[PDB]
Amino acid sequence: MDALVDYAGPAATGGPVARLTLNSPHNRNALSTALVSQLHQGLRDASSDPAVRVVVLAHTGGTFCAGADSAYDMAVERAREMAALMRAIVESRLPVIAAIDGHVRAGGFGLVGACDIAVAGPRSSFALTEARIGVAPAIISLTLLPKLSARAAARYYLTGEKFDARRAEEIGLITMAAEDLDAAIDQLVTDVGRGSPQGLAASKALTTAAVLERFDRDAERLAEESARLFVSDEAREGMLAFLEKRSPNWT
Amino acid sequence: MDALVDYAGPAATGGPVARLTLNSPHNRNALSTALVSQLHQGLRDASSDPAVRVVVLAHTGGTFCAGADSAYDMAVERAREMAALMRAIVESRLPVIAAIDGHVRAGGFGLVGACDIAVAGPRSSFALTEARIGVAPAIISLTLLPKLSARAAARYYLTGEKFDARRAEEIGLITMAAEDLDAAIDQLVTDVGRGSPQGLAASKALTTAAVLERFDRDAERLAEESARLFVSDEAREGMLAFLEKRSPNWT
Amino acid sequence: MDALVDYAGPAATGGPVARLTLNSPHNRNALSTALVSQLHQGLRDASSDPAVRVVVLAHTGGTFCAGADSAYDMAVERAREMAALMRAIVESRLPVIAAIDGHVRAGGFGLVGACDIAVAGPRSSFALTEARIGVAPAIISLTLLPKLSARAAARYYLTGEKFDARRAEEIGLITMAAEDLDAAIDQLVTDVGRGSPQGLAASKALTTAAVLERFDRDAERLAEESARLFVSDEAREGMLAFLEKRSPNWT
Repeated sequence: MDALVDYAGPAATGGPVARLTLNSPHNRNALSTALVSQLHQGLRDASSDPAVRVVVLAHTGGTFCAGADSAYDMAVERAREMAALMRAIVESRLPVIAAIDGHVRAGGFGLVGACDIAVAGPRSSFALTEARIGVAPAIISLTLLPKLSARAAARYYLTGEKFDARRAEEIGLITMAAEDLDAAIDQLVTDVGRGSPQGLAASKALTTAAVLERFDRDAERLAEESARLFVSDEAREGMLAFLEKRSPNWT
Repeated sequence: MDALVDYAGPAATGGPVARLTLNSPHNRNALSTALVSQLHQGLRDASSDPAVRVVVLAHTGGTFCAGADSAYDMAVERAREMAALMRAIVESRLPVIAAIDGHVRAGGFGLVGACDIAVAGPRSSFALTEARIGVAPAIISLTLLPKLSARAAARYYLTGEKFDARRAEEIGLITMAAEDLDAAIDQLVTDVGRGSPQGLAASKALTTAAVLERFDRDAERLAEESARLFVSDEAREGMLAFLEKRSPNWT
Repeated sequence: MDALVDYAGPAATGGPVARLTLNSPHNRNALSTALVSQLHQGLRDASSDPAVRVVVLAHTGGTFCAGADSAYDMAVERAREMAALMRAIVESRLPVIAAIDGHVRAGGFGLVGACDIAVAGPRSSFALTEARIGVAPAIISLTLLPKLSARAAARYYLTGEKFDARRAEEIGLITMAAEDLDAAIDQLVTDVGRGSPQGLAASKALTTAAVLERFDRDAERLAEESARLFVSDEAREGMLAFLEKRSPNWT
């Protein structure tokens, strides 16, 4: 297996499928510049092969993805880079299926939201704790707000509560909870692979049109907001309190 | 009972209700030119009678509706005709309730989506197999995408899986699953009939405004897409493989 | 406790929370001019105090709120006043949580819809009987249509059926049903209060942007519709039939 993203095509998978595996154990599969570039190239390699009709986005280790790896300039570019990665997944001719069995935090939510189908197993957990450190889930709203129920987005954005796979299915964050992740993915890949390349591309595009319109309207405004919050006084205190394990001064 | 659509008014139903029954057994209640014209006239006859406050859309046989009955010109007009029928149901002063106890495929989904309320019994089944024959659910998206959960539309458009009445209720395709269809319809008709003609028309229009805006933006573009897919190379192979019972060449 | 709205701040609540209690027992907590003015002032007093990070909207008695307390001019202004109260809740820097254990009717639905989070206990009931008296749920659509499932809005607007807390959670009208209301509110207030003032305000605004756009487009048109229906012939007969306990003449 390669690092930081491994590619396995039809000759290794035994089907009309490419598997892209996140494999960066040193930082719990964080969204570094190198990992992001390697995901763009992997998606391109899959689309270029006429034998591929579907992609699986998988991971090694106990965490699926825990988020990001003057200060204003670096923060605004990090946000734009997250939007461009999500947009590449949404624009693809190929259906993309997430295979989750581990923790999901921060920017990781944006990957889960961008996939067409998502399945999670019994080790999985989810929490939106942005407000507790002085910020907000701005950029990831591009794929979360079209898919979560209204009442669930408002609850979990404001409470920061941790929840499981069953709750994630109920609210629209994932497609299905499964005790046997491998068996569920194998069945979904079999059924999607029955579709023609033209039929799958056109059927996907019907479901993504409204999502791409939201990116056109809101991506730049949300990137600027993300950066303003990152360099603020309350964000500095929030992160400092976390690293020292004390409570923040507003409490 | 008349063919291809039967009309029963208040003097036969014993209430402030008209029943329109699909009755074309030779082709499993397919959407022929004649059946479509007779549904338009039935909806007009119901609205014209001041004693009618609600319509039930019912069927004979084991199938509710299984879809459609140079080649480009015929295909584009078939798609526009489907949009106009759905739009007539959505624009009516009258609440329209579907009574389903049988199979639903292709264009049949568009009728179910257009109704204000829908109930399905224990013989019912649903499957979106468009991609498996080289096409997409384009025109029917006008009423499916405003009502299905986001995760469910993406799953079932891409997998082609068959599902039951209970699953259809969970995802927003129908209002309720019922073991006794006749008892559930009788109760719903009693409760809707308590409303005044003006109150029911204004209450319905609040819920249909966003749907009619989508028709204004997207109906023509979707009709042109439907026709392009119908006359394509992959669509020809898809239908030929089905009729011979062999697998299509992309597998 | 004060009438018609009581205010309790951090020194009385023992936390970073203000409680606003509806306390107008003579008319079952109806939306009078005085009660509405006192709610605006209470929301302002909470936002002005830097120690407050969340608001609870509570009630005395067995009813949460049962709705409204020449004729055209009075009706159009009543509708605009309802929209402005809902908009004040939606625009606030503070998360607002409803605590319901009683009946909800008419304009009361608009308060429940405007809150960010809503919890209801075992005495609660809900019914949209507008069509039965010749009118429609026009103004309250501003907060109900963004949060209810499509199939549920269409069903309950047209049937007038009564339903409970469990059903209200299923359809998106509330966040959660609870047997012990006080215990559930205490836990939610604890978790929200962990967030910073800036983080909570920015996280809320992401979820309210689409709602405020709907107010901009539709509030005035909906206020004019409300007033036209109020002074109509069918509305006069509907209310007269109710007060005499007879059936209306359209049945």
